Amino acid sequence: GPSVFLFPPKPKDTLMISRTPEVTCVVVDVSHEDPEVKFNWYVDGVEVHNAKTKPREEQYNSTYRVVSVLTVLHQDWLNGKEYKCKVSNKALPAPIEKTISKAKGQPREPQVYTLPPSREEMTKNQVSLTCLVKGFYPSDIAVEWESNGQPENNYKTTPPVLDSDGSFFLYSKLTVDKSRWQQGNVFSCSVMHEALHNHYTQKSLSLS
Amino acid sequence: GPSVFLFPPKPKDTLMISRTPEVTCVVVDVSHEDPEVKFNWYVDGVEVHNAKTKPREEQYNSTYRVVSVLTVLHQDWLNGKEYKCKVSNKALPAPIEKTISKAKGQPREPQVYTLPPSREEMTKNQVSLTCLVKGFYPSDIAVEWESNGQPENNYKTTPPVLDSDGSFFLYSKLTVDKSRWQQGNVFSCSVMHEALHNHYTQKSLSLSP
Ligand SMILES: *[C@@H]1O[C@H](CO[C@@H]2O[C@@H](C)[C@@H](O)[C@@H](O)[C@@H]2O)[C@@H](O[C@@H]2O[C@H](CO)[C@@H](O[C@@H]3O[C@H](CO[C@H]4O[C@H](CO)[C@@H](O)[C@H](O)[C@@H]4O[C@@H]4O[C@H](CO)[C@@H](O)[C@H](O)[C@H]4NC(C)=O)[C@@H](O)[C@H](O[C@H]4O[C@H](CO)[C@@H](O)[C@H](O)[C@@H]4O[C@@H]4O[C@H](CO)[C@@H](O)[C@H](O)[C@H]4NC(C)=O)[C@@H]3O)[C@H](O)[C@H]2NC(C)=O)[C@H](O)[C@H]1NC(C)=O
Ligand SMILES: *[C@@H]1O[C@H](CO[C@@H]2O[C@@H](C)[C@@H](O)[C@@H](O)[C@@H]2O)[C@@H](O[C@@H]2O[C@H](CO)[C@@H](O[C@@H]3O[C@H](CO[C@H]4O[C@H](CO)[C@@H](O)[C@H](O)[C@@H]4O[C@@H]4O[C@H](CO)[C@@H](O)[C@H](O)[C@H]4NC(C)=O)[C@@H](O)[C@H](O[C@H]4O[C@H](CO)[C@@H](O)[C@H](O)[C@@H]4O[C@@H]4O[C@H](CO)[C@@H](O)[C@H](O)[C@H]4NC(C)=O)[C@@H]3O)[C@H](O)[C@H]2NC(C)=O)[C@H](O)[C@H]1NC(C)=O
Repeated sequence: GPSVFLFPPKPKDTLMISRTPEVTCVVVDVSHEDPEVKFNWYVDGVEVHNAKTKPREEQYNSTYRVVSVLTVLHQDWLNGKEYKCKVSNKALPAPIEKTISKAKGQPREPQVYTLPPSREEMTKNQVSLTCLVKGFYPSDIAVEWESNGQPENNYKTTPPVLDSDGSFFLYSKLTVDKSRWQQGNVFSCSVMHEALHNHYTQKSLSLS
Repeated sequence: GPSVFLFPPKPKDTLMISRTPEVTCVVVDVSHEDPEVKFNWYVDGVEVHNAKTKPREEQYNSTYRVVSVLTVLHQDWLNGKEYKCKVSNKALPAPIEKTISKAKGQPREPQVYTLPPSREEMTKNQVSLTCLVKGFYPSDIAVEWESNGQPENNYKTTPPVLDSDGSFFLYSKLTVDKSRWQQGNVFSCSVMHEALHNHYTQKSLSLSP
């Protein structure tokens, strides 16, 4: 029989009013003989009807892939509402259901410190700009880097890591060439989390 | 039938001459019909005989679970020598064999920087010391913090995360009382990795005015 997976919205989507968060429901390993699937979508247990269903698309292993997309309201997602995808296929007796929701737990505000490169690193032609984000709950978060209004490029972020006090931290690392840093250019770490004011904060860092 | 699980040594003990790395081979799901099982260790395809096998200890489901440990040579594990465990029970036609080895790939030596806590943070009870370890391959590594000889309690470490050049990096965060930091206590981040000189390096951090 098939398998079904249910993806949450992109954190930034739910956290920013201008964007548009969606819950996604994809079923894989569907037949060729009876390959027609029926979605049923439920919010806090009451069925809903605005879901957009894509028509099935075959993959290389010749199994189809069918996804349904549900727009959610920001406040509903952040207020804990359960979304439940219920998928029916006639190569299944009992239809299978999955439910997702926002990470449960009491929200805690992240502290955001920017840390300049180690003096020892100034021997290389790349330096590391560090953004420490700690003390946040739940784990759903978004961290970006930018400079003079524009998305900075060479960066990479660690997964959230459970801290000793039950909360979460992460580090994000931006690699820039030494010259830019030494010039005096200003870089900024932008964080997006439900426990921040406006769901958004920014901390800047430049050579002094 | 029965089952077999093969545990690598733990990085730090392959990496320290003075410590003792061991490959362990545990068999579970014994039969009570035939509870006798015998090992044969092959280092890179050659039978080995300095293996130790602790006796047969029965667990609550009524199965037995027995394990052989094999002390390995550091240089052998680190030189990519295959380690094969061949376990036989008359509750299974063909005997069962499993093999593991350290992860393959060109080693790359990490760089180790220590980052003092933000000034923004100095308005707190606890501050954060940061250890950046980047450029290392493969990912098997150990990071530890210490102060005046003894280890440190309050620290966590990120999983290695793949960087854009194919190497790995991570961060270790140590949280200490602002008061200890401000007295001028010195804190060390020590790293163990096979591409380091002597498998070990250390960077220290302490207050600067
Ligand atoms: C035929 O091929 C198709 C097509 O797949 C494609 O083709 C093949 C040949 C290869 O090239 C594939 O690499 C390629 O994807 C096969 O379809 C695939 O089937 C497998 C397994 O059936 C699925 O694996 C699952 O992957 C997802 C995570 O995948 C996301 O991220 C991937 C990044 O690598 C990306 O490739 C995926 O598309 C998907 O991306 C998301 O996309 C959505 C919508 O497009 C988007 O909103 C998001 O932005 C994006 N998200 C991310 C993060 O990128 C995941 O669902 C699965 O993980 C579960 O299962 C694992 C088994 O335990 C486990 O590791 C996980 O923890 C998790 O386990 C479950 O977790 C929770 C609790 O934590 C719980 O609900 C469950 O109980 C628990 N356990 C189980 C058993 O479920 C899994 O890793 C592929 O995603 C899928 N392909 C696509 C495109 O989705 C098909 O299988 C082949 N047919 C056969 C074999 O017959
Ligand atoms: C009856 O009971 C006994 C035990 O008795 C007790 O009584 C009953 C009532 C219950 O309460 C029991 O829970 C209880 O323990 C059962 O014995 C158990 O059997 C199961 C399955 O047969 C084993 O599960 C496997 O676990 C290991 C990983 O285990 C390590 O980590 C655990 C941490 O939670 C820990 O419990 C283990 O002891 C072990 O710890 C290691 O210890 C060594 C030496 O002591 C030490 O060096 C290490 O430091 C330490 N390591 C760690 C990490 O802590 C693992 O082998 C299995 O995972 C495989 O399978 C999963 C499914 O895919 C997958 O998630 C994994 O990735 C992995 O998958 C395999 O991986 C590779 C490829 O990546 C490859 O080899 C395989 O192809 C691949 N796939 C498969 C399918 O294997 C699995 O999770 C228990 O370990 C074992 N108990 C003990 C104590 O070992 C017995 O099963 C019961 N009988 C029944 C149910 O009939």
